[PDB]
Amino acid sequence: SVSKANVPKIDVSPLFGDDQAAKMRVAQQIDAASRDTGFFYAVNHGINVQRLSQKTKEFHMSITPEEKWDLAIRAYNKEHQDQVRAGYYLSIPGKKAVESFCYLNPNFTPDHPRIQAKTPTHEVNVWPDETKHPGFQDFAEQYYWDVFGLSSALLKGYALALGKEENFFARHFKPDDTLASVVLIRYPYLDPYPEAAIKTAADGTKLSFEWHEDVSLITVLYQSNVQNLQVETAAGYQDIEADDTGYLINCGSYMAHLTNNYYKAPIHRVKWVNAERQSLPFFVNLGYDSVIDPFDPREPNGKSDREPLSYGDYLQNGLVSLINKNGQT
Ligand SMILES: N[C@@H](CCCC(=O)N[C@@H](CS)C(=O)NCC(=O)O)C(=O)O
Ligand SMILES: [Fe+2]
Repeated sequence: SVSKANVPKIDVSPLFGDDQAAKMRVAQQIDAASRDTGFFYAVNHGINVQRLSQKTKEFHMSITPEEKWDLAIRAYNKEHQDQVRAGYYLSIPGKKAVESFCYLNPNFTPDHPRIQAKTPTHEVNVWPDETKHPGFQDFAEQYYWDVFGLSSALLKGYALALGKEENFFARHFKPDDTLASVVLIRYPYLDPYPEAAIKTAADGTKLSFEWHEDVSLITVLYQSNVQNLQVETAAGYQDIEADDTGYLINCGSYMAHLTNNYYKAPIHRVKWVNAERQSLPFFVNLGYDSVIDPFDPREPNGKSDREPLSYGDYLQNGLVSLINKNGQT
């Protein structure tokens, strides 16, 4: 009785090459998906996702409680005042099932100018001990650059789809400064599954995480093959089918702002499923000072009555609001 959502599979391959015509055909597909339910799967993206889930499972399953406190964000561990974003997000057995590990740009090192200035939302990543987790940091840092690569190609597709030159977004999405992050989220199988860890939607649907719009320009998501996501449409909440060979793509509210809502940030929520699974989002965030002037591809002159908003401001307020609305993850 819940209908299936329209989530097209788009071969994003041409976005890596120089066939400008082929790129326009991919852009049209992005345009259609963005104006409809606001989700699509990127296929032929070139990333080894099987290796990704394997390396990630090895980490989630071998990290100990000790290590988690030692890596924990400030919300779980008051000693770690600089860890607002990056580090470990603990489960609370009996109360909160989900747990995760977030890391930012590998280039945010101690000598980075934004780290030196202590600019909000910039942090140096924390990692487990190499001997307990051999290869993990290097795997994870490589993965950041692989998915960064996929996201630049996708940003060229969205730029072309909106009537712009292909670097419109991508020129603000740079290795030395992107606020992009990876979150390795573990959703556990639990028996018994704690009721306090299950939320209930107004329509009676059991959830693991409530309705929201994403805090990003776009979101580039790998998940396990366990159906869980629902997107709200004019026909109501519809199920997004799982596909663990592709990346699920959608826009965040930053894109909605820029396009004066021509590409909406789709409202979605995460159904409660009692299954051991992974949700591995890459939040495509720009630079702290990145400002794109808002426009409207539905108006003849392209003008919008929205004001410019720097990415850093959007991100910092956005992530705080998401915590307040939907709880500390
Ligand atoms: N710490 C991250 C941002 C994490 C944002 C977040 O909490 N996303 C929610 C909604 S997209 C989540 O993904 N909830 C669950 C789920 O399965 O999606 C980094 O600093 O940028
Ligand atoms: Fe989301």
